[PDB]
Amino acid sequence: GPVGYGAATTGGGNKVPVNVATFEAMQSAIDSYSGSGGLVLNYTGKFDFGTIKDVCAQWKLPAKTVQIKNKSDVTIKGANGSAANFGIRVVGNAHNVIIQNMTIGLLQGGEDADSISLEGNSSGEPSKIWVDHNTVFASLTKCSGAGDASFDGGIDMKKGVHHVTVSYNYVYNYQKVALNGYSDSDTKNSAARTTYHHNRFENVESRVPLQRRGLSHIYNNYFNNVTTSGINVRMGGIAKIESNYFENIKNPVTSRDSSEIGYWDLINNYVGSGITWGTPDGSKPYANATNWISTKVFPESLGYIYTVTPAAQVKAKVIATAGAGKNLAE
Repeated sequence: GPVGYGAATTGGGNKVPVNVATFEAMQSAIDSYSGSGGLVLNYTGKFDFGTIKDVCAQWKLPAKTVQIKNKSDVTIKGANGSAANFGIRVVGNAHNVIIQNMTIGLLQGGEDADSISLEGNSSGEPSKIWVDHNTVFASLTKCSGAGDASFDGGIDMKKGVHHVTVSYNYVYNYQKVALNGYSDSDTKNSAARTTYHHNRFENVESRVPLQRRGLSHIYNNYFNNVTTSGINVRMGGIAKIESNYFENIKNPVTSRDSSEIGYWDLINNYVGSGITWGTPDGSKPYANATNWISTKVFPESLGYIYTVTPAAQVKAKVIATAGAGKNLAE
């Protein structure tokens, strides 16, 4: 099962899976569901990404997104070899959700092209969410006319989604990997408690993650070819950054672009070759972990048991286990 802040997550448990071949069938099954007690959706669709001939056609088309809204006790799992050209939102008073083994790529909608998005609102905030062994990709291409938004977020949460494990995911060819707190005014995000572990982040730009407020544990992740910034801790947030493998990454551990800085507790990180650093434009305060020195001690017990892969073994371990179609290997 899940390790970390989302450890209690069971999703739809042992309920007999409902096979769903399209995002419409998936949505219909969610809509018919009573909202609690358990629902397991086995997604069997096999989207052919070769059908997308132009990676800049996507942003101007409307988003295709499945919604779990105010419903609990749900597993969404991709069958092996399954592929989705739609995204998933979990919104409001929605709890105990597993999203697993999904391959999600090249989504329509641009700024609206959410891959996996977890969202608090006036009705409540999601909790006990396990985002595990998914493969999420797009393009680094900046399309003509698109603004900064040819695609959008990879694995995102905001407005005080709490108690979440984001584990063994593979996110590549992706500009904005992981949002955690949508703006400096997202005060509900002080509640966020997120464990990011054993994720593969390769050929990506930034937000790996972007953390605003709350507490995080970012351990045993492999970072390679991250071109703008990596872990960006902001607005008083504190990240415990433990036994990750970093290589070919600019600004691996930083705080920038918020009105107030965030902090890190660094230990046992493998720092490989190709680390670069840069200074942000603007007058907002910033910090670069140039010497890998902690700026705050993690202020409380993590309240869970976890086992650490030796940092030097992380690259190989994560390459071996991260993403969809891996039999959920750990």
